[PDB]
Amino acid sequence: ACPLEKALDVMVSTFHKYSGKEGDKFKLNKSELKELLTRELPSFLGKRTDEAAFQKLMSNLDSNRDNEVDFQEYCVFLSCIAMMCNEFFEGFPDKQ
Amino acid sequence: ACPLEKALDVMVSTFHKYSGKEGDKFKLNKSELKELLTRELPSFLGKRTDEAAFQKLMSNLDSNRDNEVDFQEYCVFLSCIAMMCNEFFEGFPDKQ
Ligand SMILES: [Ca+2]
Ligand SMILES: [Ca+2]
Ligand SMILES: [Ca+2]
Ligand SMILES: [Ca+2]
Repeated sequence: ACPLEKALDVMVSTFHKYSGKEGDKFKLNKSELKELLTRELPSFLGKRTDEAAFQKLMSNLDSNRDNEVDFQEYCVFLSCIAMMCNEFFEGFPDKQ
Repeated sequence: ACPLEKALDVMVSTFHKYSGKEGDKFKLNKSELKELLTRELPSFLGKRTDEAAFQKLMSNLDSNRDNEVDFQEYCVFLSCIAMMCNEFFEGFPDKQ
């Protein structure tokens, strides 16, 4: 098996699972971003599912300032999450 | 247990599976990158497993010019792969 190839497949399909619900089918608007985070990455925002948190996230992800998250911005986001997971790979911050 | 979260875990674990083999345990050298690409992402390089292909790949990934690929650089690489896969999601080039 090639788990990494299957992982990349899931990263692509999961974006479209939500991005195609409304409007531009290649970008996540606020509504679609909320659904994606809540259903697919619940560990990221955890308890922070209020509007202030979602607007902060949209602002952080939306690098080109078009009010939506496109595939490239979404991969930067996932890469950020992966970098944070990577810090705890040993079950403690091996760094110090 | 959410599939996207599992995908991120695979991204993380697969880097360490190879980066820890030689030298700096947190970066991929040429030999480690070859094994990773070959065993885990064989569809990427396809038939281009020659020395010239690997040198070009290493210089493309190693954006800080330290001769190895760190986890951040590896996430940029995986993101590039996903972006390329994503271009074909509709079954035709949906672009301009
Ligand atoms: Ca949309
Ligand atoms: Ca945007
Ligand atoms: Ca190494
Ligand atoms: Ca480097």
